[PDB]
Amino acid sequence: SLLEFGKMILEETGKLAIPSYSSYGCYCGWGGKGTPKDATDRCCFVHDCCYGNLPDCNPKSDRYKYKRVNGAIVCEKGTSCENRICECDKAAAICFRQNLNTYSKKYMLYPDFLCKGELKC
Ligand SMILES: CC1(C)Cc2c(-c3ccccc3)c(-c3ccc(Cl)cc3)c(CC(=O)O)n2C1
Repeated sequence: SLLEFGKMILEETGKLAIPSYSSYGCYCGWGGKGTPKDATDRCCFVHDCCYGNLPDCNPKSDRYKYKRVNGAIVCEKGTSCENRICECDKAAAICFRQNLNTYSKKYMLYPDFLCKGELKC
């Protein structure tokens, strides 16, 4: 759920999910349209697609367990949905960390009309 995801992001990047990643670019936030603005926005695009492969699950509210094994994120065994949700989030946290160097404040609170184009999962 958003509770585990936010904790994961904070630990990984040092940034608070809200408002660092909740209204960033075209995909980090509600829905998404157009072409991702940068690497960080691409992370959210892929994350959005990852959740999209889980029709019957509820990523926003289903809680999973995870632990750190010397920095590494390890998803604990739970329900099938919980395991898959955790893997989606873990990937996003790592992706955000790998692209922290290009994170740009000009993409915070990005205007909707500037999101134009198409990109399929
Ligand atoms: C789909 C959203 C646009 C709606 C939403 C909430 C949200 C919260 C409450 C009620 C409605 C929506 C939170 C969110 C919430 C709380 C924390 Cl601690 C972190 C992130 C996040 C960031 C994320 O995890 O992707 N989002 C993205």
